Amino acid sequence: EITCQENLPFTCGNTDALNSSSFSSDFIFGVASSAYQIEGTIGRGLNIWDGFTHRYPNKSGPDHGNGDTTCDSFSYWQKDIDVLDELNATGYRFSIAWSRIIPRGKRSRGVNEKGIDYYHGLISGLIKKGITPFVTLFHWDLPQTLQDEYEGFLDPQIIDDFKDYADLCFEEFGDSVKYWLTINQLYSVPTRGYGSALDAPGRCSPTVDPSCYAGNSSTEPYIVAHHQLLAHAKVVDLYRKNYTHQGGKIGPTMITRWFLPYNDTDRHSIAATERMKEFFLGWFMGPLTNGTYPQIMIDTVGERLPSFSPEESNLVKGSYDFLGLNYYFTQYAQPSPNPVNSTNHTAMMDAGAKLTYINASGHYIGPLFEKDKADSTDNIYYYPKGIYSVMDYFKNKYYNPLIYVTENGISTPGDENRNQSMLDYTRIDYLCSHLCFLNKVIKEKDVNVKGYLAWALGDNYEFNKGFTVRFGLSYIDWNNVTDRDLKKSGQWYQSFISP
Ligand SMILES: *[C@@H]1O[C@H](CO)[C@@H](O[C@@H]2O[C@H](CO)[C@@H](O[C@@H]3O[C@H](CO[C@H]4O[C@H](CO)[C@@H](O)[C@H](O)[C@@H]4O)[C@@H](O)[C@H](O[C@H]4O[C@H](CO)[C@@H](O)[C@H](O)[C@@H]4O)[C@@H]3O[C@@H]3OC[C@@H](O)[C@H](O)[C@H]3O)[C@H](O)[C@H]2NC(C)=O)[C@H](O[C@@H]2O[C@@H](C)[C@@H](O)[C@@H](O)[C@@H]2O)[C@H]1NC(C)=O
Ligand SMILES: *[C@@H]1O[C@H](CO)[C@@H](O[C@@H]2O[C@H](CO)[C@@H](O[C@@H]3O[C@H](CO)[C@@H](O)[C@H](O)[C@@H]3O[C@@H]3OC[C@@H](O)[C@H](O)[C@H]3O)[C@H](O)[C@H]2NC(C)=O)[C@H](O[C@@H]2O[C@@H](C)[C@@H](O)[C@@H](O)[C@@H]2O)[C@H]1NC(C)=O
Ligand SMILES: *[C@@H]1O[C@H](CO)[C@@H](O[C@@H]2O[C@H](CO)[C@@H](O)[C@H](O)[C@H]2NC(C)=O)[C@H](O)[C@H]1NC(C)=O
Ligand SMILES: *[C@@H]1O[C@H](CO)[C@@H](O[C@@H]2O[C@H](CO)[C@@H](O)[C@H](O)[C@H]2NC(C)=O)[C@H](O)[C@H]1NC(C)=O
Ligand SMILES: O=S(=O)(O)O/N=C(/Cc1ccccc1)S[C@@H]1C[C@H](CO)[C@@H](O)[C@H](O)[C@H]1O
Ligand SMILES: CC(=O)N[C@@H]1[C@@H](O)[C@H](O)[C@@H](CO)O[C@H]1O
Ligand SMILES: *[C@@H]1O[C@H](CO)[C@@H](O)[C@H](O)[C@H]1NC(C)=O
Ligand SMILES: *[C@@H]1O[C@H](CO)[C@@H](O)[C@H](O)[C@H]1NC(C)=O
Ligand SMILES: *[C@@H]1O[C@H](CO)[C@@H](O)[C@H](O)[C@H]1NC(C)=O
Ligand SMILES: *[C@@H]1O[C@H](CO)[C@@H](O)[C@H](O)[C@H]1NC(C)=O
Ligand SMILES: *[C@@H]1O[C@H](CO)[C@@H](O)[C@H](O)[C@H]1NC(C)=O
Ligand SMILES: [Zn+2]
Repeated sequence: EITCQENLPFTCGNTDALNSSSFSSDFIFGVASSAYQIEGTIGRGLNIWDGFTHRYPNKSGPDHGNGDTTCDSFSYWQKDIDVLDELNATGYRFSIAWSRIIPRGKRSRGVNEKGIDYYHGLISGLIKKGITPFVTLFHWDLPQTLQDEYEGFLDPQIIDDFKDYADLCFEEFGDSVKYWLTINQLYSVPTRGYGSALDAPGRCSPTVDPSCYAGNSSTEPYIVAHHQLLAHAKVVDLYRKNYTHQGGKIGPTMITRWFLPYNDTDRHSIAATERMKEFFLGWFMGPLTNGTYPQIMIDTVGERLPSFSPEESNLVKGSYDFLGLNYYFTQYAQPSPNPVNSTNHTAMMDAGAKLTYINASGHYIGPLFEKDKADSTDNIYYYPKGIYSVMDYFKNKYYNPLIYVTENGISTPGDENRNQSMLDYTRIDYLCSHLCFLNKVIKEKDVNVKGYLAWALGDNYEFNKGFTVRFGLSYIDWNNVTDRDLKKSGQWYQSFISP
């Protein structure tokens, strides 16, 4: 019988108690990263994250930091492989920058051979060290030209352009890459990029944020989500029909969260909690497992929710060999009004729920995850059991899928000096507490999880936060980004992997 801790202090950092041997022999352990966050603009075209961070510096981060140079993995990709080698990692998730291999967006306009070579070298180097690549085709960095031509994912033209880009990737790298991720965190771009405008492209309704250049927070998130599903499905169909000879697997990446009732004895809070599961997870998992959106969304969103044609529904349903599940935290849910007529209405309000990290009785869900200096009441707290609950939910609600945890990590303040940043015991606690519960859910619920990739191989540009927070298991000096030194967490993970 496995027992896991939910509150501080944690003792899972002791590799004698918890290590890789606790998992199945073939279980993959590694770290993850994304192109915009680690490469730099050198050698590639411009994408919407370059556009967004430059047009709206205040939105790029409190420090106005962006991905211009960041950790310079373009030049130091070998250093990334060295970190993985040091960790004895068996997996590494990275993304291909669409702007690096097809700077002009549309494949017919030509490809960047040097960009293709960049990834060939990285992939070859990973395989030579016994590291299995998990490659994300689209980690939000859409070529700026496509956003300017037809507003990217807001238009159906994105489907064919994304398909042509994915085809190039399968053609060029598919002989070595056997695990593909289509779109990173399906829920994110529609809501943050077209709803709240916290992320690129930065579209929203005029009254939601006057800085948005255009948009409609009430309708656009649904249009974008719909196109993401169609684009994703078209790519999976292409992969399974034209690249089955490569013997690989492909799937979408879902940002997952668990939800608990703000008040567990209040039917309204309980209902809000179930609505959240449908609006947050079901929005994409419904189409992916059934070819239709959840009924609660159909009823609530009405005319603003696009419909799938029979052909599209068939294309989207079952469009995955596995699911890349990102998990960070859990929230309490309570009812909230949905003012559809208000000029400031957003798609996110449709769930009819308010989210918090503190319940009705004043209980904080778990240890501190992220401290918000602007407002103490806006701090994020984590919940280790959430990963158990999410995995259990996916197995029982979504037809026992093959799962790879594609992201799981925690940040530490950017204000900390080198020594403080290196002594990241809070990261060891976060990672081990989640790994404990992951091992527990695999054994108790028989969830088909076959890999775990911790977020951020090293410190990089963090979307919306610039360099004010660090997520890496390896430290990076911004005055000399060459080195990738394992922090205490990286050293612990090394021991966890090879006890
Ligand atoms: C997994 O996918 C399944 C489909 O492959 C889902 O089942 C479908 O669920 C649909 C509801 O979402 C359901 O469609 C409704 O059918 C009503 C009856 O239509 C028949 O009878 C009519 C007699 O007058 C006739 O005119 C029709 O031609 C049909 O013969 C219909 O009245 C409904 O329309 C109203 O409600 C919808 C909102 O749901 C409005 O959009 C619409 O304007 C109207 O107000 C509705 O029809 C749909 O209307 C919209 C239109 O775009 C669609 O084409 C049209 O179908 C449908 O019958 C079933 N299909 C099957 C095979 O059962 C399943 O949903 C779950 O299970 C169903 C039974 C139901 O309980 C849902 O609430 C559940 O979510 C999906 N499962 C999951 C997990 O999501
Ligand atoms: C988690 O949710 C539950 C269920 O909603 C909360 O319990 C409910 O708390 C209500 C008070 O906010 C209770 O209603 C009140 O009852 C007294 C006594 O009769 C009455 O004088 C009040 O006017 C009020 O009555 C309601 O008024 C509005 C009407 O629409 C409604 O029909 C009336 O009932 C309610 O009885 C109670 N439900 C039950 C079954 O216990 C719960 O609130 C916490 O516990 C209750 C018992 C009370 O001590 C609250 O002060 C306390 O916050 C809530 N838990 C938390 C931590 O918020
Ligand atoms: C976002 O787009 C929606 C849909 O075009 C707008 O909602 C429409 O608003 C008009 C004017 O009040 C109504 O006549 C329609 O019935 C609404 N459509 C539906 C079914 O919601 C909404 O106003 C737009 N929001 C902004 C701020 O531009
Ligand atoms: C807020 O969360 C706390 C912690 O989960 C809940 O307290 C637990 O409630 C159960 C059921 O009554 C008790 O058996 C446990 O002993 C409590 N644990 C603790 C640490 O107190 C509390 O019920 C939640 N509040 C609401 C309204 O949902
Ligand atoms: O559900 S969302 O659409 O908000 O996306 N969820 C994310 C999870 C999350 C939210 C807030 C803080 C930390 C993590 S978005 C989150 C943004 C992080 C900062 O750039 C980034 O490091 C991480 O890879 C990414 O998943
Ligand atoms: C208050 C503040 O400092 N933030 C402003 C914001 O109000 C403004 O809409 C935006 C224009 O792009 O520029 C930001 O710097
Ligand atoms: C790994 O953890 C297990 C408990 O799950 C323990 O029995 C074993 O001794 C540990 N391995 C090492 C080498 O410490
Ligand atoms: C790396 O892991 C393999 C497989 O568990 C093990 O045999 C090997 O000794 C490890 N190498 C190091 C130096 O940790
Ligand atoms: C597979 O490739 C062929 C040759 O380019 C193409 O004709 C066919 O449409 C492709 N199948 C798809 C789009 O899945
Ligand atoms: C506009 O939206 C904001 C954010 O949800 C909300 O706080 C405010 O009350 C709304 N104003 C109106 C029109 O009620
Ligand atoms: C930058 O760091 C590298 C690796 O530690 C080192 O070799 C080089 O001398 C440093 N350059 C500077 C800033 O002096
Ligand atoms: Zn710049």
